[PDB]
Amino acid sequence: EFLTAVSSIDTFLPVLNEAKLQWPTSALAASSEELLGGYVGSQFYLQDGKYMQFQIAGSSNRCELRQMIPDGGSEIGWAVDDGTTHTATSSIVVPEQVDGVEEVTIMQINSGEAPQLRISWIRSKSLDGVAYEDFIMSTVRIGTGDSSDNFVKTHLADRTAGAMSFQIDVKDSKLTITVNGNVVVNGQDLSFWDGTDSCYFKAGAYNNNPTSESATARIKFAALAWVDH
Ligand SMILES: O=C(O)[C@H]1O[C@@H](O[C@H]2[C@H](O)[C@H](O)[C@H](O[C@H]3[C@H](O)[C@H](O)[C@H](O[C@H]4[C@H](O)[C@H](O)[C@H](O[C@H]5[C@H](O)[C@H](O)[C@H](O[C@H]6[C@H](O)[C@H](O)[C@H](O)O[C@@H]6C(=O)O)O[C@H]5C(=O)O)O[C@@H]4C(=O)O)O[C@@H]3C(=O)O)O[C@@H]2C(=O)O)[C@@H](O)[C@@H](O)[C@@H]1O
Ligand SMILES: O=C(O)[C@H]1O[C@@H](O[C@H]2[C@H](O)[C@H](O)[C@H](O[C@H]3[C@H](O)[C@H](O)[C@H](O[C@H]4[C@H](O)[C@H](O)[C@H](O)O[C@@H]4C(=O)O)O[C@@H]3C(=O)O)O[C@@H]2C(=O)O)[C@@H](O)[C@@H](O)[C@@H]1O
Repeated sequence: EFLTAVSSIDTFLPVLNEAKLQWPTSALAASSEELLGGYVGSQFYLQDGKYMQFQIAGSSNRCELRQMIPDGGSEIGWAVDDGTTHTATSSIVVPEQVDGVEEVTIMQINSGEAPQLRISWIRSKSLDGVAYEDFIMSTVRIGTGDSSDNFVKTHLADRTAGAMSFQIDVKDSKLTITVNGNVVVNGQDLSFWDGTDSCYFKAGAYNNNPTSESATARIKFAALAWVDH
Protein backbone atom coordinates (compact mmCIF):
# COMPACT_ATOMS: atom_id res chain seq x y z
CA GLU A 1 0.00 0.00 0.00
CA PHE A 2 0.98 3.64 -0.47
CA LEU A 3 3.23 4.93 2.30
CA THR A 4 2.68 8.55 3.30
CA ALA A 5 5.67 10.63 4.37
CA VAL A 6 5.84 12.15 7.82
CA SER A 7 6.67 15.52 6.24
CA SER A 8 3.36 15.53 4.31
CA ILE A 9 1.69 17.28 7.28
CA ASP A 10 2.81 20.26 9.33
CA THR A 11 2.88 18.60 12.76
CA PHE A 12 6.44 17.26 12.75
CA LEU A 13 8.20 19.82 10.55
CA PRO A 14 9.75 21.73 13.47
CA VAL A 15 11.48 18.64 14.85
CA LEU A 16 12.40 17.29 11.41
CA ASN A 17 14.14 20.63 10.80
CA GLU A 18 16.26 19.79 13.88
CA ALA A 19 16.89 16.08 13.42
CA LYS A 20 18.52 13.38 11.38
CA LEU A 21 17.17 9.84 11.19
CA GLN A 22 19.43 6.97 12.23
CA TRP A 23 18.37 3.57 10.90
CA PRO A 24 18.82 0.62 11.15
CA THR A 25 21.84 1.42 13.35
CA SER A 26 23.48 4.71 14.30
CA ALA A 27 24.32 5.10 10.59
CA LEU A 28 22.66 8.02 8.85
CA ALA A 29 19.40 7.07 7.18
CA ALA A 30 18.11 10.55 6.32
CA SER A 31 19.41 14.04 6.86
CA SER A 32 17.11 16.79 8.11
CA GLU A 33 16.82 18.03 4.53
CA GLU A 34 15.81 14.57 3.31
CA LEU A 35 13.27 14.18 6.12
CA LEU A 36 11.71 17.53 5.25
CA GLY A 37 11.83 16.44 1.59
CA GLY A 38 9.52 13.47 2.05
CA TYR A 39 11.80 10.59 2.98
CA VAL A 40 9.60 7.60 3.78
CA GLY A 41 9.92 3.86 4.26
CA SER A 42 8.26 1.08 6.25
CA GLN A 43 10.57 2.02 9.13
CA PHE A 44 9.43 5.67 9.24
CA TYR A 45 6.07 6.78 7.85
CA LEU A 46 2.89 8.66 8.69
CA GLN A 47 0.36 6.22 10.12
CA ASP A 48 -3.39 6.93 10.17
CA GLY A 49 -2.73 10.43 8.79
CA LYS A 50 -1.27 11.71 12.04
CA TYR A 51 1.34 9.48 13.71
CA MET A 52 5.06 9.54 13.04
CA GLN A 53 5.62 5.79 13.31
CA PHE A 54 8.99 4.12 13.84
CA GLN A 55 9.57 0.39 13.31
CA ILE A 56 12.71 -1.67 13.89
CA ALA A 57 13.71 -5.28 14.49
CA GLY A 58 16.96 -6.72 15.81
CA SER A 59 19.11 -6.42 18.91
CA SER A 60 20.26 -2.84 19.53
CA ASN A 61 18.99 -1.71 16.14
CA ARG A 62 17.13 1.58 15.97
CA CYS A 63 14.99 3.90 13.94
CA GLU A 64 15.54 7.15 15.81
CA LEU A 65 15.65 10.88 15.36
CA ARG A 66 18.83 12.51 16.67
CA GLN A 67 18.86 16.21 17.55
CA MET A 68 20.69 18.46 15.09
CA ILE A 69 21.43 22.15 14.88
CA PRO A 70 18.34 23.59 13.12
CA ASP A 71 18.14 24.58 9.47
CA GLY A 72 20.58 22.05 8.05
CA GLY A 73 23.25 22.22 10.75
CA SER A 74 25.43 19.45 12.07
CA GLU A 75 25.07 17.34 15.21
CA ILE A 76 24.27 19.41 18.29
CA GLY A 77 25.95 19.06 21.63
CA TRP A 78 24.83 20.83 24.79
CA ALA A 79 25.61 20.55 28.48
CA VAL A 80 23.42 20.03 31.52
CA ASP A 81 25.19 22.98 33.16
CA ASP A 82 25.38 25.40 30.21
CA GLY A 83 22.64 27.55 31.76
CA THR A 84 20.13 26.92 28.96
CA THR A 85 16.93 24.97 29.57
CA HIS A 86 16.81 22.01 27.20
CA THR A 87 13.30 20.67 26.72
CA ALA A 88 11.87 17.79 24.72
CA THR A 89 8.13 17.24 24.50
CA SER A 90 6.16 14.43 22.95
CA SER A 91 2.86 12.65 22.76
CA ILE A 92 3.44 8.94 22.23
CA VAL A 93 1.17 6.01 21.51
CA VAL A 94 2.89 2.78 22.49
CA PRO A 95 0.90 -0.09 20.96
CA GLU A 96 1.00 -3.53 22.47
CA GLN A 97 4.39 -4.87 21.42
CA VAL A 98 4.72 -8.16 19.62
CA ASP A 99 6.21 -11.23 21.25
CA GLY A 100 9.99 -11.03 21.31
CA VAL A 101 10.14 -7.28 21.92
CA GLU A 102 11.23 -6.75 25.53
CA GLU A 103 12.32 -3.09 25.86
CA VAL A 104 12.03 -0.15 23.47
CA THR A 105 13.76 3.14 24.20
CA ILE A 106 11.50 5.93 22.95
CA MET A 107 13.20 9.15 24.13
CA GLN A 108 16.76 9.81 25.27
CA ILE A 109 19.35 12.24 26.37
CA ASN A 110 22.61 10.82 25.02
CA SER A 111 26.14 12.15 24.74
CA GLY A 112 29.50 11.15 23.35
CA GLU A 113 30.15 9.09 26.49
CA ALA A 114 26.93 7.44 27.65
CA PRO A 115 23.17 7.95 27.88
CA GLN A 116 22.20 10.41 30.58
CA LEU A 117 18.55 9.37 30.21
CA ARG A 118 16.51 6.69 28.49
CA ILE A 119 12.73 6.62 28.61
CA SER A 120 11.70 3.14 27.56
CA TRP A 121 8.75 0.84 27.35
CA ILE A 122 9.57 -2.40 29.13
CA ARG A 123 7.66 -5.66 29.17
CA SER A 124 8.57 -6.83 32.66
CA LYS A 125 11.00 -5.57 35.31
CA SER A 126 11.49 -5.58 39.05
CA LEU A 127 12.36 -2.19 40.52
CA ASP A 128 13.30 -1.88 44.19
CA GLY A 129 11.77 -5.26 44.92
CA VAL A 130 8.45 -4.63 43.13
CA ALA A 131 7.51 -6.27 39.84
CA TYR A 132 6.06 -4.01 37.15
CA GLU A 133 4.72 -5.07 33.77
CA ASP A 134 4.03 -3.31 30.48
CA PHE A 135 5.17 0.11 31.63
CA ILE A 136 7.21 3.19 30.85
CA MET A 137 10.48 3.53 32.75
CA SER A 138 13.19 6.13 33.08
CA THR A 139 16.84 5.10 33.41
CA VAL A 140 19.15 7.92 34.46
CA ARG A 141 22.91 7.46 34.62
CA ILE A 142 24.69 9.02 37.58
CA GLY A 143 27.94 7.25 36.67
CA THR A 144 29.70 5.58 33.78
CA GLY A 145 30.15 2.22 35.50
CA ASP A 146 28.01 -0.85 34.97
CA SER A 147 26.95 -1.69 38.52
CA SER A 148 23.44 -0.80 39.62
CA ASP A 149 24.64 2.21 41.63
CA ASN A 150 25.30 4.00 38.32
CA PHE A 151 21.57 4.11 37.50
CA VAL A 152 18.37 5.55 38.89
CA LYS A 153 15.44 3.63 37.41
CA THR A 154 11.87 4.82 37.93
CA HIS A 155 8.43 3.49 37.06
CA LEU A 156 6.90 6.46 35.24
CA ALA A 157 3.50 5.07 34.24
CA ASP A 158 1.84 1.91 33.07
CA ARG A 159 1.48 1.82 29.31
CA THR A 160 -1.84 3.23 28.10
CA ALA A 161 -3.79 2.49 24.95
CA GLY A 162 -4.10 6.20 24.25
CA ALA A 163 -1.46 8.84 23.73
CA MET A 164 0.76 9.67 26.68
CA SER A 165 2.43 13.07 26.99
CA PHE A 166 6.05 13.53 28.02
CA GLN A 167 8.14 16.54 28.85
CA ILE A 168 11.85 16.27 29.60
CA ASP A 169 13.44 19.42 31.06
CA VAL A 170 17.15 19.86 31.83
CA LYS A 171 18.18 23.05 33.59
CA ASP A 172 21.10 23.86 35.87
CA SER A 173 22.22 20.24 36.19
CA LYS A 174 18.74 18.96 37.11
CA LEU A 175 16.28 16.77 35.22
CA THR A 176 12.49 16.83 35.39
CA ILE A 177 10.21 14.39 33.59
CA THR A 178 6.48 15.11 33.39
CA VAL A 179 4.14 12.34 32.20
CA ASN A 180 0.53 13.15 31.34
CA GLY A 181 1.01 16.50 33.01
CA ASN A 182 2.30 15.16 36.36
CA VAL A 183 5.94 15.30 37.46
CA VAL A 184 7.28 11.78 37.88
CA VAL A 185 11.00 12.66 38.16
CA ASN A 186 11.32 15.93 40.05
CA GLY A 187 14.74 17.59 39.85
CA GLN A 188 16.95 14.50 39.54
CA ASP A 189 20.60 15.45 39.95
CA LEU A 190 22.60 15.42 36.71
CA SER A 191 25.66 17.22 38.08
CA PHE A 192 27.78 14.11 37.53
CA TRP A 193 27.62 15.20 33.88
CA ASP A 194 28.72 18.80 34.45
CA GLY A 195 31.11 19.75 31.68
CA THR A 196 29.99 17.08 29.21
CA ASP A 197 29.37 19.28 26.17
CA SER A 198 28.04 16.62 23.79
CA CYS A 199 24.51 15.94 25.08
CA TYR A 200 21.57 15.75 22.70
CA PHE A 201 18.00 14.49 22.52
CA LYS A 202 16.82 11.42 20.65
CA ALA A 203 13.41 9.92 20.07
CA GLY A 204 11.94 7.03 18.13
CA ALA A 205 12.46 3.32 18.65
CA TYR A 206 15.69 1.73 19.89
CA ASN A 207 15.24 -2.00 20.43
CA ASN A 208 16.92 -3.29 23.61
CA ASN A 209 17.55 -6.97 24.40
CA PRO A 210 14.83 -8.57 22.26
CA THR A 211 14.36 -12.31 22.53
CA SER A 212 13.69 -12.61 18.78
CA GLU A 213 15.81 -10.89 16.14
CA SER A 214 12.86 -10.63 13.76
CA ALA A 215 10.32 -9.18 16.22
CA THR A 216 9.54 -5.61 15.13
CA ALA A 217 9.24 -2.86 17.72
CA ARG A 218 6.71 -0.19 16.73
CA ILE A 219 6.18 3.23 18.34
CA LYS A 220 3.87 6.06 17.24
CA PHE A 221 4.38 9.76 17.95
CA ALA A 222 1.45 12.16 17.79
CA ALA A 223 3.80 15.05 18.64
CA LEU A 224 7.52 15.60 19.15
CA ALA A 225 9.52 18.78 19.62
CA TRP A 226 12.76 19.90 21.14
CA VAL A 227 13.48 23.48 22.19
CA ASP A 228 15.99 25.55 24.16
CA HIS A 229 13.95 28.61 25.27
O1 LIG B 1 19.95 -4.05 30.03
C1 LIG B 1 21.19 -4.03 30.29
O2 LIG B 1 21.90 -5.05 30.08
C2 LIG B 1 21.81 -2.79 30.84
O3 LIG B 1 21.57 -1.75 29.83
C3 LIG B 1 21.85 -0.37 30.31
O4 LIG B 1 21.36 0.54 29.33
C4 LIG B 1 22.09 0.46 28.10
C5 LIG B 1 21.13 0.24 26.96
O5 LIG B 1 20.59 -1.10 27.01
C6 LIG B 1 21.74 0.48 25.61
O6 LIG B 1 22.66 -0.59 25.32
C7 LIG B 1 22.49 1.80 25.50
O7 LIG B 1 23.30 1.94 24.33
C8 LIG B 1 23.68 3.31 24.12
C9 LIG B 1 25.17 3.35 23.85
O8 LIG B 1 25.74 4.67 24.08
C10 LIG B 1 25.48 2.89 22.46
O9 LIG B 1 26.90 2.94 22.21
C11 LIG B 1 24.77 3.67 21.36
O10 LIG B 1 25.18 5.05 21.21
C12 LIG B 1 24.92 5.52 19.89
C13 LIG B 1 24.32 6.90 19.97
O11 LIG B 1 22.94 6.81 20.41
C14 LIG B 1 24.36 7.63 18.67
O12 LIG B 1 23.46 7.00 17.74
C15 LIG B 1 25.77 7.62 18.11
O13 LIG B 1 25.82 8.28 16.86
C16 LIG B 1 27.12 8.74 16.53
C17 LIG B 1 27.90 7.73 15.72
O14 LIG B 1 29.28 8.19 15.59
C18 LIG B 1 27.33 7.54 14.36
O15 LIG B 1 28.22 6.69 13.59
C19 LIG B 1 27.18 8.85 13.61
O16 LIG B 1 28.49 9.38 13.32
C20 LIG B 1 28.46 10.56 12.52
C21 LIG B 1 28.94 11.69 13.40
O17 LIG B 1 27.78 12.45 13.84
C22 LIG B 1 29.87 12.62 12.72
O18 LIG B 1 29.86 13.90 13.39
C23 LIG B 1 29.44 12.80 11.27
O19 LIG B 1 28.11 13.09 11.24
O20 LIG B 1 29.69 11.53 10.51
C24 LIG B 1 29.33 10.32 11.27
C25 LIG B 1 28.57 9.44 10.33
O21 LIG B 1 27.89 9.96 9.40
O22 LIG B 1 28.61 8.18 10.47
O23 LIG B 1 26.36 9.79 14.42
C26 LIG B 1 26.96 10.04 15.73
C27 LIG B 1 26.06 10.98 16.47
O24 LIG B 1 24.98 11.35 15.94
O25 LIG B 1 26.43 11.40 17.59
O26 LIG B 1 26.23 6.25 17.91
C28 LIG B 1 26.28 5.52 19.17
C29 LIG B 1 26.69 4.13 18.81
O27 LIG B 1 27.76 3.65 19.29
O28 LIG B 1 25.99 3.45 18.01
O29 LIG B 1 23.32 3.71 21.63
C30 LIG B 1 22.74 3.59 22.96
C31 LIG B 1 21.77 4.71 23.14
O30 LIG B 1 21.26 5.20 22.10
O31 LIG B 1 21.44 5.08 24.30
O32 LIG B 1 23.42 1.94 26.64
C32 LIG B 1 22.74 1.83 27.93
C33 LIG B 1 23.76 2.14 28.97
O33 LIG B 1 24.94 1.71 28.90
O34 LIG B 1 23.39 2.89 29.90
C34 LIG B 1 21.19 -0.06 31.64
O35 LIG B 1 19.76 -0.03 31.48
C35 LIG B 1 21.53 -1.07 32.67
O36 LIG B 1 20.79 -0.79 33.89
C36 LIG B 1 21.20 -2.46 32.20
O37 LIG B 1 21.71 -3.39 33.16
O1 LIG C 1 0.76 -5.85 8.37
C1 LIG C 1 0.98 -4.97 7.51
O2 LIG C 1 0.82 -5.22 6.27
C2 LIG C 1 1.45 -3.62 7.95
O3 LIG C 1 1.11 -3.45 9.37
C3 LIG C 1 1.62 -2.15 9.91
O4 LIG C 1 1.28 -2.02 11.29
C4 LIG C 1 -0.11 -1.78 11.48
C5 LIG C 1 -0.54 -2.58 12.67
O5 LIG C 1 -0.46 -3.99 12.35
C6 LIG C 1 -1.92 -2.26 13.12
O6 LIG C 1 -2.87 -2.73 12.14
C7 LIG C 1 -2.09 -0.77 13.31
O7 LIG C 1 -3.42 -0.48 13.72
C8 LIG C 1 -3.56 0.85 14.20
C9 LIG C 1 -4.91 1.34 13.77
O8 LIG C 1 -4.95 1.46 12.31
C10 LIG C 1 -5.26 2.64 14.38
O9 LIG C 1 -4.39 3.66 13.84
C11 LIG C 1 -5.11 2.65 15.89
O10 LIG C 1 -5.27 3.96 16.41
C12 LIG C 1 -5.42 3.95 17.83
C13 LIG C 1 -4.41 4.89 18.42
O11 LIG C 1 -3.09 4.32 18.19
C14 LIG C 1 -4.62 5.10 19.88
O12 LIG C 1 -4.36 3.88 20.58
C15 LIG C 1 -6.04 5.54 20.17
O13 LIG C 1 -6.24 5.68 21.51
O14 LIG C 1 -6.98 4.51 19.64
C16 LIG C 1 -6.83 4.41 18.18
C17 LIG C 1 -7.83 3.44 17.63
O15 LIG C 1 -8.33 2.58 18.41
O16 LIG C 1 -8.15 3.49 16.41
O17 LIG C 1 -3.77 2.14 16.27
C18 LIG C 1 -3.46 0.83 15.72
C19 LIG C 1 -2.07 0.52 16.14
O18 LIG C 1 -1.16 1.39 15.98
O19 LIG C 1 -1.80 -0.61 16.61
O20 LIG C 1 -1.77 -0.06 12.04
C20 LIG C 1 -0.36 -0.29 11.74
C21 LIG C 1 -0.01 0.56 10.57
O21 LIG C 1 1.19 0.91 10.37
O22 LIG C 1 -0.93 0.96 9.79
C22 LIG C 1 3.12 -2.06 9.74
O23 LIG C 1 3.71 -3.07 10.58
C23 LIG C 1 3.51 -2.25 8.31
O24 LIG C 1 4.96 -2.26 8.20
C24 LIG C 1 2.96 -3.51 7.73
O25 LIG C 1 3.21 -3.55 6.32
